Amino acid sequence: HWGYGKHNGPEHWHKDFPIAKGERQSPVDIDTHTAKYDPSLKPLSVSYDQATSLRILNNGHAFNVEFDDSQDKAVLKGGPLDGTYRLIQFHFHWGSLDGQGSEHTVDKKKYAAELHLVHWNTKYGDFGKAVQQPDGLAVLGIFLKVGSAKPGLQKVVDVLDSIKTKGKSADFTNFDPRGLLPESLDYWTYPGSLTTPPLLECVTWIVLKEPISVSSEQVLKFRKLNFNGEGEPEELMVDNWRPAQPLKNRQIKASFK
Ligand SMILES: O=C(O)Sc1ccc(O)cc1O
Ligand SMILES: Oc1ccc(S)c(O)c1
Ligand SMILES: [Zn+2]
Repeated sequence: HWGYGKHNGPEHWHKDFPIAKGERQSPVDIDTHTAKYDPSLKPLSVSYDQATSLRILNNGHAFNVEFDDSQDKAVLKGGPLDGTYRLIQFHFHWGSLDGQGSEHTVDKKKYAAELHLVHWNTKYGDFGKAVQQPDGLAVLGIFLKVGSAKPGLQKVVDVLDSIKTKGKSADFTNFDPRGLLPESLDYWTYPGSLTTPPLLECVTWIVLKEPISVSSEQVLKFRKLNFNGEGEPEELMVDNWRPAQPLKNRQIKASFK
């Protein structure tokens, strides 16, 4: 099946997922000089005070932190969105080296990693229905650069030891995702897709302008995870990012001038 190596990586995905060559694929490079400032855009509203985290999982292509999404506890509203989007999970993409790892780029600049906070439009009742709709998902993308440590990230990095291989999970309660946000919520937004198979074109991307800083030791622990299951040859979980895709007939909009 699919992954990120030479024989099953992104340049091969289109044979099983033909939408990979679709018209609204992600990620993309954000050219900051051709993005359109849009005064019509509202500030984002992040209400994460009642988030209920459940579990952290190694799924063979990243680690996911999963939330209880049976009620409007942790929601995203405003910005370019219509309606209420519930948080269901977050994950990261990262590199083998600090000079690469993000999926979106900014004027061709790569960051060391990218955080994806995945939300689905409550109007469609569950996540499974939402991914079949052009306005079904809203994904907050946040860049990570290497510098000072991020206190709110350390609880995540401390548990990675326990989910090193594919299929492992651990209880992960009382984690507050507010500690992963930058100070400013200025953003770029464009319509796009999941960046992993099945690559569905159901995502409103909201990419924050301001990165968060993490220390080298924090992202080093990310790179110790494994793509393989226990009892298999070890393949380190690194470079789980898809390269930038042709923007084609879209305009990236900015919430700031
Ligand atoms: O995060 C996931 O992807 S796992 C999950 C599945 C369904 C659900 O309603 C809530 C979840 O957190
Ligand atoms: O549900 C999702 C899985 C992976 C990725 S990159 C998403 O953006 C959503
Ligand atoms: Zn992602």
